[PDB]
Amino acid sequence: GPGIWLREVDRDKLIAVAKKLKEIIPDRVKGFVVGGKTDDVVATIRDLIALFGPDLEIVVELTELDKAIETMKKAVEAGASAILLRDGVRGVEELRKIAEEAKKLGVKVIVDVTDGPDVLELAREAAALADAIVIDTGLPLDTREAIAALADAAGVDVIFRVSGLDQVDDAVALAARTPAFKGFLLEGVRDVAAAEAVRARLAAAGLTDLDFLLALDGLDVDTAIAAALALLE
Repeated sequence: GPGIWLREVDRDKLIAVAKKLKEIIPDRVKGFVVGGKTDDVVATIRDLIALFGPDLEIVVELTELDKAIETMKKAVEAGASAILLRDGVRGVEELRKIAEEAKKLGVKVIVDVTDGPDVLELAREAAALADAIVIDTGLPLDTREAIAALADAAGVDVIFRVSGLDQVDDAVALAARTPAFKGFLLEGVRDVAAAEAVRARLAAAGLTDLDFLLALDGLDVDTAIAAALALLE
């Protein structure tokens, strides 16, 4: 079956969810995407590594390009294994240095590709630097096809960020055209009913077994667990 990644920026909420997942479905938990203050993220990373095994992957979100390397070094020292660079479309020339320092640490590089004047240049740079690219499905279709074709040719894993059910249909169709496609980042799930609709669409597309990420932004602890279990059944 598929494995679950969880994205949550609140430490108290993430740990409460993580403790429950460890008790119920520890072997299905693949990793966590964490963010926030360096002091909070580093404490979360240690807590998550204490809960789960040394095999737990932890992605630290970097939202400030000029502070990314310092936050990355401290997070990796806590046990993080990957970075997710957001806001790269503003200053594309800054990603090489960040990606170079990530590589020197043996850290995976994930680049979030969102809209902007330099979105194609960001996509090109991400293709030359990143292990994986997260493509916002809300992007215009021709732009998304461009980014996916660029990443595929570079051998970069492609992750589709989806929020609407129509975004799911878009990403599913494009996923079948993208060999580099690796999985979905599920945003907007607010109850088990929405989690069921996604699970059914993924089943109809034959994409169930791929690991996915569930963003917990729109969920409380009990609904996050119920939505996670609903997607994983």
